[PDB]
Amino acid sequence: SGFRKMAFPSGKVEGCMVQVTCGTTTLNGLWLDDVVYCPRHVICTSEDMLNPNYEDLLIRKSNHNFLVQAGNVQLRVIGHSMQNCVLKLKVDTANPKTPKYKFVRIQPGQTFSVLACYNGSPSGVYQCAMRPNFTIKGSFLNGSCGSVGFNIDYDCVSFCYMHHMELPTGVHAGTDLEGNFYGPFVDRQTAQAAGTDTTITVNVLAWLYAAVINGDRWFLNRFTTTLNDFNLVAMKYNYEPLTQDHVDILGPLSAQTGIAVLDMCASLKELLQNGMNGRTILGSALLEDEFTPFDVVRQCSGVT
Amino acid sequence: SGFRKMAFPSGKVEGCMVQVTCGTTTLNGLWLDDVVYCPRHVICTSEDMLNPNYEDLLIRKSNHNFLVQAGNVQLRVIGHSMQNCVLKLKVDTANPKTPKYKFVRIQPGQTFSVLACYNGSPSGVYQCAMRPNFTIKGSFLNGSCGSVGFNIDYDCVSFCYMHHMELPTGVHAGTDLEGNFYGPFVDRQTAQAAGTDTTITVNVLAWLYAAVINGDRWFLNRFTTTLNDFNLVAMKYNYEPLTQDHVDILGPLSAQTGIAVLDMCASLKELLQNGMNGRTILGSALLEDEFTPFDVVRQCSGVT
Ligand SMILES: *[C@H](O)[C@H](C[C@@H]1CCNC1=O)NC(=O)[C@H](CC(C)C)NC(=O)OCc1ccccc1
Ligand SMILES: *[C@H](O)[C@H](C[C@@H]1CCNC1=O)NC(=O)[C@H](CC(C)C)NC(=O)OCc1ccccc1
Ligand SMILES: [Cl-]
Ligand SMILES: [Cl-]
Ligand SMILES: [Cl-]
Ligand SMILES: [K+]
Ligand SMILES: [K+]
Ligand code: NA
Ligand code: NA
Repeated sequence: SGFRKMAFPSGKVEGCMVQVTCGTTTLNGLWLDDVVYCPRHVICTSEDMLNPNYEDLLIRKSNHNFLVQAGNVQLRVIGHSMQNCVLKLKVDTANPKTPKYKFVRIQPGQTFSVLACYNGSPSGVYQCAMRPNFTIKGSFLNGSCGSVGFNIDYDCVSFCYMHHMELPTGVHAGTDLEGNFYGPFVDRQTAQAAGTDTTITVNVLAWLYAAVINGDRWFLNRFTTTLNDFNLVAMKYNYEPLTQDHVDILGPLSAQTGIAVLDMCASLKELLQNGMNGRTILGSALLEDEFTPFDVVRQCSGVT
Repeated sequence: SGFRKMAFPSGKVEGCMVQVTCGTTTLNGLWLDDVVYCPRHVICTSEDMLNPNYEDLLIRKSNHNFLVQAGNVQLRVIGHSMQNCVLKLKVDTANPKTPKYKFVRIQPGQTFSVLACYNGSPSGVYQCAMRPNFTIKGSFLNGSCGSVGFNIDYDCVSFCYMHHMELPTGVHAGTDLEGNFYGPFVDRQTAQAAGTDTTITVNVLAWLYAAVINGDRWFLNRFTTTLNDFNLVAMKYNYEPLTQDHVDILGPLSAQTGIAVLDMCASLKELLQNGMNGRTILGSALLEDEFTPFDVVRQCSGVT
């Protein structure tokens, strides 16, 4: 038993990280088959980043202006093109460690593992949720751009995120692997708002079920509620509305615990109104919303 | 910026996990050079585990009674021996993916990454601290034994933990890679006490410095204190005593922030006495003690 925020094993993705340098700017690239993917602001100087015209900047760059380094070795860049906010560098060598992979655009509320890298080398791995406002709460320093987010299913890596920038609130923003930002953001160093960050209600309920599965049961109260009545509570607290789709997704955890989803909703309502009175749930004094129902099921069933 | 619990990249350790089966019992083994390391209770039936005589049980086992599987392939077991609570199986093939490695016995308060595995296959990675009472708060199900804890320095994996059991409190216990338990525990399915779990004071202070580095400063008060006066506070709350060795270890974070260590101690004292009044520090409503000063420095400096 026990319940922990846990990332996927990172080995398949470590084999795909390279270093990309253009002029003075160095960042990380993702090397799959004979293409290296990286954020297009690798072509910017510090001044450019304030207000970049990426088309005009890129037109001054040739293949040989991109230095791509895999460990000790230089890759030869044989072509380049910009797709939305990502740059694709064609190289003369297919990555021999390319795993089976696909590119996915993930939904708000879903989670993924970040392999944080600097200079093409992995530094650590942690789990993030795509928030409903399309930001993530990561840990990123200068040089971390091009670090990627991913999920594993069996032996297929599903890449879903590439890191580009930090917002004034300290949260993080990036694109899918087609270079399209999650959220309303642009890759320019100007102040940008993500708007109200709402709580992923279905995830909090999955985490409460995780707490019950692991013996934490003090917060279970004697009430039930309805969906419409709960959502009137939910929206007062900037929680996302709960739907029958969410109820069904929670079905298996509801069955494991014998706790109806609407019974758990009433338990959540009283936590929202009364707080936790200094108690803890799974070692936290906040309600946690970055575990999906699948995250709870896979952790509590030993999926490999 | 941002601060997250993050594990080391797991790729070097994934290449060392195998499956070990003896009779009906299956668990994980660590394959380095021509030796596989695993918990000795792989030789027990369910009944044996209640009160095992490991010497007598092992004497009924021959090399061919240990099935060791690396992916699809069987390894041939050419010898075996018990070292404390671990079994060493000599195999006829050196692991071609053996990384540079060593075995270390870690100190209470230090952290490490767990690569949780089932059936020889990695399932996820998370960070743990060796608590002062020599338990860890992990996430482990049946079949997870032989999962290992490790740290990376450059390209050397330092293995420090192998998983063996769960205590009645839900915390976890295991050995170093020489098979010696951390703590007073024995590998028998009988109720065992770990005793009072005290808080890793130097780690809480490192985490408060991490909070300041990342812009969280509301808890800084106008007081200072002394070591002896703080430790009178510390011991009332089951915190570990703070020493000049800890002060010096915190030196670099103290310098980064301009906050004297004893000033931060006085800030901690008021948090201990008054609580957090519903505020949060680095997104937590508890004081976090599973980040070492080195963990904070390495995260806040981009070490790879
Ligand atoms: C890519 O490595 C970088 C990641 C920033 C590093 C600071 N924390 C991060 O997540 N991205 C940028 O520097 C980005 C470049 C623009 C052309 C989009 N600019 C940026 O994020 O400005 C915010 C910022 C905050 C704190 C320090 C530096 C920049
Ligand atoms: C090795 O896979 C296993 C790990 C236990 C799995 C339950 N959670 C764990 O961490 N170890 C044992 O089953 C251990 C074997 C003895 C010979 C030491 N026994 C054990 O941990 O008993 C506690 C327990 C708690 C909950 C379920 C099963 C066992
Ligand atoms: Cl665009
Ligand atoms: Cl965490
Ligand atoms: Cl022993
Ligand atoms: K209820
Ligand atoms: K102070
Ligand atoms: Na897209
Ligand atoms: Na030892």
